[PDB]
Amino acid sequence: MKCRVWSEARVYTNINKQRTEEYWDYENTVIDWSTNTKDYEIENKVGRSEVFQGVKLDSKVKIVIKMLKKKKKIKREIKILTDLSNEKVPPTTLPFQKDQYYTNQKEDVLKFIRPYIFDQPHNGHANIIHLFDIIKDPISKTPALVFEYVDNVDFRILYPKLTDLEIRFYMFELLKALDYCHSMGIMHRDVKPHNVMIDHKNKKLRLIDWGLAEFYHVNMEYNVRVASRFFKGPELLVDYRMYDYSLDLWSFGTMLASMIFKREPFFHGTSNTDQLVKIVKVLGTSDFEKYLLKYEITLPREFYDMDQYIRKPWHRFINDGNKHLSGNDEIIDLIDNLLRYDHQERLTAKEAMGHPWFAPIREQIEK
Ligand SMILES: Nc1nc2c(ncn2[C@@H]2O[C@H](COP(=O)(O)OP(=O)(O)NP(=O)(O)O)[C@@H](O)[C@H]2O)c(=O)[nH]1
Ligand SMILES: [Mg+2]
Repeated sequence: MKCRVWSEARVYTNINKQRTEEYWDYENTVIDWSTNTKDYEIENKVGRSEVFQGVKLDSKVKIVIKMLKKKKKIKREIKILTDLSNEKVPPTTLPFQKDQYYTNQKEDVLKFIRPYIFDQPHNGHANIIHLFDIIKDPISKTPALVFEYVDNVDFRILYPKLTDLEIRFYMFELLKALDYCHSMGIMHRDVKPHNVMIDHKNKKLRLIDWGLAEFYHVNMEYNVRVASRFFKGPELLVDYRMYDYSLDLWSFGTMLASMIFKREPFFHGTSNTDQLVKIVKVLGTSDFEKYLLKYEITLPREFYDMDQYIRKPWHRFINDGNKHLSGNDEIIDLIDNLLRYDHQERLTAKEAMGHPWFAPIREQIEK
């Protein structure tokens, strides 16, 4: 055990004690690869694995084919995708039970319970991309995953078009997706715009790319070489291995800050080490030191001691180009409560969905 001070998820702590090996033991599965002799026609490349849009030959429905180049990780991705899509009664559709939600009973962790929370059933399960098939090329034998197709527009093209209310709408959809996967005992670990497909005309959002996702097990020390540099939480950068779902809320917050302040990426590190320095230059060294002390973290071998930086208030990122998005107190408070060094302090997905910034979206739900 690397960690000196141990940490547990504030919410959804015991999902993978509630659920058994049949649910989370991906090592002990055997993949039934289906040779693609007649099922899927590959058309054009949509991104990059290498990812193609194709067609189901029977129904003529568009699908996505993700060509894989990592055997254990493939089994994990498949188990996660199937666990998420196959759950008959998603937990997030049932009536809210606060005592089954706030499951970590440290006194110091209960102070982070917010006075607001979204306490209603929701359809976040429907925002998880669906895996349709597991195939091999009939000639090359290369393995691939077949998915639901989304008519996406790249975030760099789409996001500048979105109004304040539209950003609120889609970020609420993303939180619903994260609340669902967390309720299922899964951390996405690579939340970023490239992994969020949006079909704007249909107001459709799907969280994709579950290849870094992992099952949350209490006091497990995880690999910190996950996420993507610009969205990596401080826990990854300082090698605090006993992290949880709250990693995804950091990534969410970074994505949100980028959208609201029109600064992409928001924390633009030139290296792994510099990524942390870029975060500290905003959140400040004082709270950084308090965080290292709380968990008794020693920085990884690449790091000199952190220099002293005074916190940069969020309002300093406001300009005439972004004030239509950043010029209210609610968004600043939301961002501030997501981008915290201490993962325990961050809003959970339900708490974030309850935040005042989402009031206009919540008011339109009931029909
Ligand atoms: N139009 C469209 N594009 C898609 C769809 N699914 C994936 N893509 C494109 O293909 C890219 C890569 O898919 P992804 O599953 O993230 O593959 P990955 O290799 O695991 N990427 P990462 O480096 O983030 O781990 C996406 O960023 C996206 O641009 C889709 O349903 N529709
Ligand atoms: Mg991706």
